[PDB]
Amino acid sequence: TKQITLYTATFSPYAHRVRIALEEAGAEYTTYDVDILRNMPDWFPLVNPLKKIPAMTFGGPEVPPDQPSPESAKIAESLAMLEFIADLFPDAKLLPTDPVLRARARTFMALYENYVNGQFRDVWFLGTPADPLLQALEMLQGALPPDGGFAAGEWSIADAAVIPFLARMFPYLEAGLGLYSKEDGVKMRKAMASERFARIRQYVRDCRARPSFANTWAGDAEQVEAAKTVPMLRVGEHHHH
Amino acid sequence: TKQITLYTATFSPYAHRVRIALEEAGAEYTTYDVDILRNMPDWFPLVNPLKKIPAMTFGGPEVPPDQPSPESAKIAESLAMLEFIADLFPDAKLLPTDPVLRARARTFMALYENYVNGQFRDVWFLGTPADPLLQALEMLQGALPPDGGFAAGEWSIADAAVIPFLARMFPYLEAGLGLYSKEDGVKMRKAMASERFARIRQYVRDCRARPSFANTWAGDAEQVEAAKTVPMLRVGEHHHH
Ligand SMILES: [Ca+2]
Repeated sequence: TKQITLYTATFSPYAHRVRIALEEAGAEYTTYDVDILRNMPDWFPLVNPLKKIPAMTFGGPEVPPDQPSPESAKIAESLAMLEFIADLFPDAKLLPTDPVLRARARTFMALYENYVNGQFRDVWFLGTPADPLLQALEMLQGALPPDGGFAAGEWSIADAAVIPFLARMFPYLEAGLGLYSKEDGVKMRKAMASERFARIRQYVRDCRARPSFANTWAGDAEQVEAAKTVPMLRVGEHHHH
Repeated sequence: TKQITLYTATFSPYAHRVRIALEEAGAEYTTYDVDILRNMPDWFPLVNPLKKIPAMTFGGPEVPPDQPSPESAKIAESLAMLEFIADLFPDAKLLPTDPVLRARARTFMALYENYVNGQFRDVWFLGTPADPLLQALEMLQGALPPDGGFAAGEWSIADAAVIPFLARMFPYLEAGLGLYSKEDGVKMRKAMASERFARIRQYVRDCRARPSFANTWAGDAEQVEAAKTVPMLRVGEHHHH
């Protein structure tokens, strides 16, 4: 019964994770867009002292999101929010019940975090070499069940953690968004279209097919336009090695 | 009834995390040291194809750890192992039951992963300036309950995740181990002894006083000697300005 408010921005893959999980939970919740990169509201540190999106408030009196209550719980960090939503809505089965399968989900989220996420960030924002990213993606692909299905078999929060980033990759590459070189843009587009990456393309289609994705995605072109407003994606700059 | 084997190494704070949680769970488990730095056994990629410590096997037939069975579950990534141990031993209450308190635990583990660990890595491996690390530690300190307790109040896996790194900081600094300069080492030692960091000192004391730490720690001098064998810590080497 207690209220959930998610502070969000369309470009943000980290906020996207949490919208997906809230959709999969069937939760009642409010979203509130925050111009975190160009015009942070003076009240925003009251909901997240770290000054990042996403931010979540939970409980307290029902108030407008730009008048946050000191009485709500302030929850930070998108992966903490995913686990919290699974904890709040156990009947939605956002994690498996089997401990080994639950560990597959947690392992997949840690493999993404520790090997892949930083490569996406370095390739896109610093234009570092794309090969290490493709290697990390091949490793992540190898953790998926071979025959189809999601990270832990049934859909879980592990798939909410990863799909925002993989789903952005394809249309960002098609639009030439990111500070990597033309040569590495071609390399990545060819790789991600190659038989080497058939399994992760099926994973992306399977995640995107779910209502939780359709209902939290502005569309490929609209997401590209949102991403173009991110300052660290300077138009017209590329790094070469 | 299903067996647990943890592949470990004394120097490793990531492996230490999991040993602490296994102690707190009251689990029956085997540990097996692997010279992952210098002499990785040919069979080790069968338990962890990422070729890192820690590695875990679960279930399957009881076999010598250097003859791993294809029938055991192979679990990778220390934080996934922590959540797995919590799932396997619910009567041990390694997480709170309340969703908001559980979220404090998950948020603290993500704050450490996303803000603090990388700063420890930069300072210790590259000798980058200490100030950003001290800043990140003050942030993490701020997430603790100011008047006392562990990250989520009661002890949880969040404290298993973080104490290996905080507990190494003090004796590594007093040994001058790491690529930072003597000037930054003095600065860090003074900062961590000052009233600014009194709360995090209390936290380190409180975690170290638990049997789970005593039983998984070789002693400060012994741990320093094991750390001197780590190639990335470059014993005898320091970068300046
Ligand atoms: Ca595989």
